[PDB]
Amino acid sequence: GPGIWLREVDRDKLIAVAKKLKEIIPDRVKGFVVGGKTDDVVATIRDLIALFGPDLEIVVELTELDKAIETMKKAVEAGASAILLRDGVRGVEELRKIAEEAKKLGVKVIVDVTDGPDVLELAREAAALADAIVIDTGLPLDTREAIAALADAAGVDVIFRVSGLDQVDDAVALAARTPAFKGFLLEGVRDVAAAEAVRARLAAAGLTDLDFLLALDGLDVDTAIAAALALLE
Repeated sequence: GPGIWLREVDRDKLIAVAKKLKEIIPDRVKGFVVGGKTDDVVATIRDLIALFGPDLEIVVELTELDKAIETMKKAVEAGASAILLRDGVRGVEELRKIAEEAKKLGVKVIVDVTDGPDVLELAREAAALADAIVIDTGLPLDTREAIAALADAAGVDVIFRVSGLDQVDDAVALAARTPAFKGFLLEGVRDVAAAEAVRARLAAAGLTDLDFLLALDGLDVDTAIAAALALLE
């Protein structure tokens, strides 16, 4: 079956969810995407590594390009294994240095590709630097096809960020055209009913077994667990 990644920026909420997942479905938990203050993220990373095994992957979100390397070094020292660079479309020339320092640490590089004047240049740079690219499905279709074709040719894993059910249909169709496609980042799930609709669409597309990420932004602890279990059944 598929494995679950969880994205949550609140430490108290993430740990409460993580403790429950460890008790119920520890072997299905693949990793966590964490963010926030360096002091909070580093404490979360240690807590998550204490809960789960040394095999737990932890992605630290970097939202400030000029502070990314310092936050990355401290997070990796806590046990993080990957970075997710957001806001790269503003200053594309800054990603090489960040990606170079990530590589020197043996850290995976994930680049979030969102809209902007330099979105194609960001996509090109991400293709030359990143292990994986997260493509916002809300992007215009021709732009998304461009980014996916660029990443595929570079051998970069492609992750589709989806929020609407129509975004799911878009990403599913494009996923079948993208060999580099690796999985979905599920945003907007607010109850088990929405989690069921996604699970059914993924089943109809034959994409169930791929690991996915569930963003917990729109969920409380009990609904996050119920939505996670609903997607994983």
